[PDB]
Amino acid sequence: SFSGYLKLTDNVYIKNADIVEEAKKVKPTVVVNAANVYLKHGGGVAGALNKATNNAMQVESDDYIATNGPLKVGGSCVLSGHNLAKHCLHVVGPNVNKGEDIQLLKSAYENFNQHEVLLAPLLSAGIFGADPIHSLRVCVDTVRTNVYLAVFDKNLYDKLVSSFL
Ligand SMILES: CNCc1cnn(-c2ccccc2)c1
Repeated sequence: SFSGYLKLTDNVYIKNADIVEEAKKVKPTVVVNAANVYLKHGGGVAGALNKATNNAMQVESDDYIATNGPLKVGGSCVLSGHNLAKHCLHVVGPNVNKGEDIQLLKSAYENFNQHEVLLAPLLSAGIFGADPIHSLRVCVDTVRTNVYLAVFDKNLYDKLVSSFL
């Protein structure tokens, strides 16, 4: 199972790790992708996860969008985890850089409650432009299922742990 995580709460764990490497090692039931509404996995966590699947994640995602249309900001869909996990839960956090409502971050994290255990990044962090300290706070106050957070950046990981209330 998951190893080397620091326990933050009864159900939230955190590790300084590359979520792609973490997923390839653990092969969790669910890996969360930091998706956009179009499932266009160009960069950040999404680009990295998609590149690890040899673009199979993007091919599957394009078929999903062709059939269903875009997701909502704050919404999600379950697709294959390919070589990374049994499933990938594509979750759309608000992208502050595109002027999206930060209040939708709680709705985005609520998607995690449909899965007993997940490997995930901090939603809306990184290239999505939100404050990762705020994202972790919303995560701990919203997710009730077991969430293993992978934080790529060591300096950000240290700041998140050291400032965690
Ligand atoms: C083998 N490394 C793949 C890779 C590239 N980028 N990231 C990454 C970036 C931001 C957030 C999480 C992960 C992982």
